[PDB]
Amino acid sequence: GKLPPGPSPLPVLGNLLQMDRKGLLRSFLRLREKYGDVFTVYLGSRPVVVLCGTDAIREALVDQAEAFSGRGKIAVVDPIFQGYGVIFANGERWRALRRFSLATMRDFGMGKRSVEERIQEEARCLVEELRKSKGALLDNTLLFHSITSNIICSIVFGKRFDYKDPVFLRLLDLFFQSFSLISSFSSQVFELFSGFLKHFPGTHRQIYRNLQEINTFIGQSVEKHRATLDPSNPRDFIDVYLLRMEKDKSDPSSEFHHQNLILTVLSLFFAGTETTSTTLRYGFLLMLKYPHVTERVQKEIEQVIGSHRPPALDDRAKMPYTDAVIHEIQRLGDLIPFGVPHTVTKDTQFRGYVIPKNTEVFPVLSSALHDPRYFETPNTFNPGHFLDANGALKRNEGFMPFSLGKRICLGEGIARTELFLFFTTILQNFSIASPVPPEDIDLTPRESGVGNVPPSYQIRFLARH
Ligand code: HEM
Repeated sequence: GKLPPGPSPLPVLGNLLQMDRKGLLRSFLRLREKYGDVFTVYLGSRPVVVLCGTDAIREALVDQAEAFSGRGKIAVVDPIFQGYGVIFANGERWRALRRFSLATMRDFGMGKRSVEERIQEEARCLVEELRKSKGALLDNTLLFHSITSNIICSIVFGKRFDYKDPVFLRLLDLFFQSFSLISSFSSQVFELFSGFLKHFPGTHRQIYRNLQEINTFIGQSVEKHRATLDPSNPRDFIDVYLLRMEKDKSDPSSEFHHQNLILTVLSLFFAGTETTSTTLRYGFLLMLKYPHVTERVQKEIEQVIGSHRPPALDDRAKMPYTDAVIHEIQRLGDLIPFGVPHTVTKDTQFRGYVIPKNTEVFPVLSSALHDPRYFETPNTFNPGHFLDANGALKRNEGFMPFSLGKRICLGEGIARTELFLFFTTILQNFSIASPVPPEDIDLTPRESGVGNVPPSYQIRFLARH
């Protein structure tokens, strides 16, 4: 068969030279109009299939769920192919270890009420920090990365850190050092400091010192966990990992398992922090721009929850307006616009084309979240996109911010619970304000017109009743 159509490739560098300063997404818009909703682009010598709009993406990821279930391969864009290989973590074992972690993640005890509990507790701690600010203008970027990372910490180590715990501050600094703590100005900051960062003396020394401290912490925590381990009551991720190790007959002193544990915990930290944090940050920017929406949410909190008690996950079912607002925030927020790449597990036939085994495939989630076939005003913030005439929450096929099919976001439940409880506990306790009138606030994704980054903004949290 033939691959889906697309712009003609240059031998060996494919379509890398033919991209626009306009931006990747707008360019994907152009190719789709020119070639349709399934097209092929060449990253160097390697073809990549691009899936646009709700229907094509669901046809692949749901209708042919297994065929499209392959995990992405980022080796693809890796320049060093004058050797090929990949230096893929010390042999067959590390393949073993990564699936050990995946299993542990997939086999790690939901304890939904215990996760809910952890998030309520974090939400309380956040409210006390916000009250202290006494309505001062602030940048909420660091706080929102703090609360989301602290949930991961509580699920991994069994308890949250204090916000100014030295080890917690090193974790947050590592986020900064790895770019998982960026703002609107960050890129001009990096640019200003480029000679420092890239020429001399770089940041590897500072990153090293952070990782050593984090590594020490984790090792000590592992020991303290092992010393009190109870198979009938796994407390957290470390316990579940230890339990699987015990079962595997694994050396308690393995360096491989120790390394593997830390890399898995870093993965969890990174996955669990940035997208959720940025969603909250964007949500409050939208709440500033639409004060009547925010008022309606506060009205619903009052009706269903009241003051007097903290929001609980069970309240969401009774708060369709608030739930719609959060859906809409995620929709317009569009945190992972190109999706996470998949590969097909075998030769795949798709709308009459053939996609060779192990070809990279991007389900462009932005093109579903903005699909006019499913949302009447894709580029306008409107909670009504998720509400019917009776005011009840409406299911929308186009709503796939966590992807779909076999490998939907493993954190989708924790993420949605954080969004619901953080948004409602904050708004129950505070009103918000900024120095910019709503009609003047600009929500366009800053950073070169593309890519990401919500505009950085100032906000006041004004304590209620
Ligand atoms: C608003 C927040 C979040 C968004 C929009 C987001 C979205 C995504 C998306 C689009 C994927 C790719 C699924 C695919 O391969 O098709 C995914 C992967 C995943 N997410 Fe999230 N996510 C968020 C929150 C979280 C959180 C809180 C965690 C918690 C640790 C997390 C963990 C992961 C995991 C482990 C994967 C890999 C799943 C698989 O390959 O097996 N995510 N997520």
